[PDB]
Amino acid sequence: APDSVDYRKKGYVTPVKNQGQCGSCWAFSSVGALEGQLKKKTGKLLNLSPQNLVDCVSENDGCGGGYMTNAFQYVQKNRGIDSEDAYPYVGQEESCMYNPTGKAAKCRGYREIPEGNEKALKRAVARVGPVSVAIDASLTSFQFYSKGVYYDESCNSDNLNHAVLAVGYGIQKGNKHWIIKNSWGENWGNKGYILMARNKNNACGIANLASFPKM
Ligand SMILES: *[C@@](=O)([N][N]C(=O)[C]([C][C]([C])[C])[N]C(=O)O[C]C1=[C][C]=[C][C]=[C]1)C1=[C]SC([C]([C][C]([C])[C])[N]C(=O)O[C]C2=[C][C]=[C][C]=[C]2)=N1
Repeated sequence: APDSVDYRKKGYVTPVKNQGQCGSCWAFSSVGALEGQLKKKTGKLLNLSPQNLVDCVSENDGCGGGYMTNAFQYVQKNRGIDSEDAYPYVGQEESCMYNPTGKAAKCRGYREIPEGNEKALKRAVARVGPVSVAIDASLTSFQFYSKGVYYDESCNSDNLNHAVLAVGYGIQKGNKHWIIKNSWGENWGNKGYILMARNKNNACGIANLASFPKM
């Protein structure tokens, strides 16, 4: 696999979104994974509906947390997911209002990456596209990230509290990393992004819960 790849430069990633005061991290992370696959298979790049997921996946808790896999399976069974336009983001749980007329994509299941395996995670990013991952983002260092390849020895790999999206990987001054897309707005980190340490004993549980939709 390439020693470096940036899906943002491939046109696989939509603009940075902002979840606001709702624990919809999982939804945004799932939508991001679906978005990349939609781009790869059809060549079209549009914003999907995280709100569709927040309101409709009964296995997740909406603004109270959830898992990407549940969101993916929901999309398989539901046979689709609305476009951002047909189901805009409001940042609050409400009744499932899925509109079939607005369906912009669907998926046929998902695949999980071997837990703890970063090598497995890299190979997937290289040949599949962006991958939904869960990390520990509870540290003040993280919240205040701004430059360089992020790392903090206090980061717990067993405290997976924020689902994010892995849009690539590379190396910055002899420092391998993952190109991470966040949903805390464009004014957070580096344009809503963060470079996190790669191949450094699973920094923040980066490879503990990685998965991706299949189309
Ligand atoms: C995230 O939205 N919520 N966490 C989860 O969904 C977790 C982790 C991943 C997704 C697996 N899921 C989980 O635990 O599984 C099911 C479950 C749920 C509950 C209990 C047990 C099990 C998340 C991360 S950060 C965040 C906040 C919300 C908060 C109201 C403040 N959003 C936020 O900070 O956004 C705005 C913002 C913008 C700029 C700067 C700072 C903040 N929610």
